[PDB]
Amino acid sequence: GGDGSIAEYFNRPMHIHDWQIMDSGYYG
Repeated sequence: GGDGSIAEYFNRPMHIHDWQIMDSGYYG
């Protein structure tokens, strides 16, 4: 993800590139 309210990591490991950017990484 990048823009939304549900974090992409919610049921996933930190495979996302956003994993150090808490300003980012969501979906809806």
